[PDB]
Amino acid sequence: GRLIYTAGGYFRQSLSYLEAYNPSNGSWLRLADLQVPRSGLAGCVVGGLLYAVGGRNNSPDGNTDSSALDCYNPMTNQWSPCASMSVPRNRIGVGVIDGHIYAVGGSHGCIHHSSVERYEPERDEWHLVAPMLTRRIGVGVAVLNRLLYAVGGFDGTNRLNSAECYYPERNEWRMITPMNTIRSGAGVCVLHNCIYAAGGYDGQDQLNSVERYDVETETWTFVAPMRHHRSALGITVHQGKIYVLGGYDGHTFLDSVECYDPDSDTWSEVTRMTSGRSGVGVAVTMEPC
Ligand SMILES: CN(Cc1cc([C@H](CC(=O)O)c2ccc3c(c2)nnn3C)ccc1Cl)S(C)(=O)=O
Ligand SMILES: [Cl-]
Repeated sequence: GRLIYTAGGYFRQSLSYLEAYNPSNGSWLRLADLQVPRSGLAGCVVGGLLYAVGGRNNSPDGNTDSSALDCYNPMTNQWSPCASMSVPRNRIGVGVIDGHIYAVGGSHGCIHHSSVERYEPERDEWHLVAPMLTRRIGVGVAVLNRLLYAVGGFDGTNRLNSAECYYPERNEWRMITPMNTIRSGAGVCVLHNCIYAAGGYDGQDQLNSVERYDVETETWTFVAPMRHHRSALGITVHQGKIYVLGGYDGHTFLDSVECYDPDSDTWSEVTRMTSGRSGVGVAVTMEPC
């Protein structure tokens, strides 16, 4: 559509913010709060509805992992509950294929999920599909050529450089070439024929490095690093440019929004979020009201 939507996130506690950024004019709008605060969620769009998926409410009244799927209609500026997932999934990744949402990995307490389930908007129903070969939380997910990729994350013991691909018509996961960098809570998206993995956490440092996987060559190649180190960033694509939003640099919960131009191989500062935050869900759709 036209706007980059950021939903939820974390600063001191989980957040309920929904705000939309307009690349055309640099403006931010605050829209209807989520019904429940959540960090570690993912955002996606299907048929002009924005979806907030999974996460956890980290609050002083207690911490609760979320199995929620909530539906935002930009036409009405209202959130409605949609069907809940089979399980809570904090630090989730999601991908859309053929109008269906795949919820991938994430955690529930000390449970690190390998499980994957698929939502059908037409039926408001989730169904489990084949689990990943690896347990992954903080998992990056992208879709390219109607195949679903799960990239990096944390399996309960180790942060991962591994990645795998789901073939829907085979209901089967297979490993792909591992990344050159261990990344948990990277931003993962697709641009042209490539899966990008930006930033993340390796268990010691937050990362500025960025690498991309070419499905034709099966190789990962580093591109220019981001201006900021960041883990638990939000990421999206708007008109052939990658945007990264917020995250944590080991010192600050960033308000920084950076954009990548693949033609010049450069990252630039674009705007600041209205306040610093990590673990947001991000997606692109039409302007509201
Ligand atoms: C920080 N957020 C939660 C979160 C954590 C991690 C990972 C998990 C892991 O590798 O164990 C993580 C853990 C600790 C980190 C880290 C990343 N970066 N710095 N530090 C100290 C990945 C994604 C998300 Cl969304 S949130 C609460 O904002 O949603
Ligand atoms: Cl968390």
